[PDB]
Amino acid sequence: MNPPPPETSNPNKPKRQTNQLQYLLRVVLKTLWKHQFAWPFQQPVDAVKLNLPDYYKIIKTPMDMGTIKKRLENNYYWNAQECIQDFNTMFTNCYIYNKPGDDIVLMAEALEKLFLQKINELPT
Ligand SMILES: CC(=O)Nc1cc(Cn2ccnc2)c2cccc(O)c2n1
Repeated sequence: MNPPPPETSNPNKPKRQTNQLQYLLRVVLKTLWKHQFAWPFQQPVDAVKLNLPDYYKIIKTPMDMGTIKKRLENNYYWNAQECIQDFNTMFTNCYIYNKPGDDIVLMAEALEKLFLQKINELPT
């Protein structure tokens, strides 16, 4: 059984648009999205489809790039740091659920390096 995916809107949460959040959508996310190793991370983990019945028994803060993209499109975030924390939750989830050297981990590691390169300099 999959849990509900993370919210992409919340009327109790204030919205904001900043130059950095625009960049995180237009440049950072949409470039990572095209990476050859992006596809496992483009949607919430479907534990039923992927036969990972222990995934949500281990991962209690799920995050994926599909959710992040929708949050950026919704102006769900207050600032760029909030969005960056979601990326880091996504990468760390993969490292927590899996082991060093796993194919999926090698994929997340390559994406994390590209992500770090892209956020090294943000607009002002
Ligand atoms: C042990 C295990 O299956 N771990 C897996 C497998 C898949 C599905 N997958 C595998 C290769 N490409 C996509 C994952 C997909 C997304 C995030 C994960 O943490 C995953 N972890």
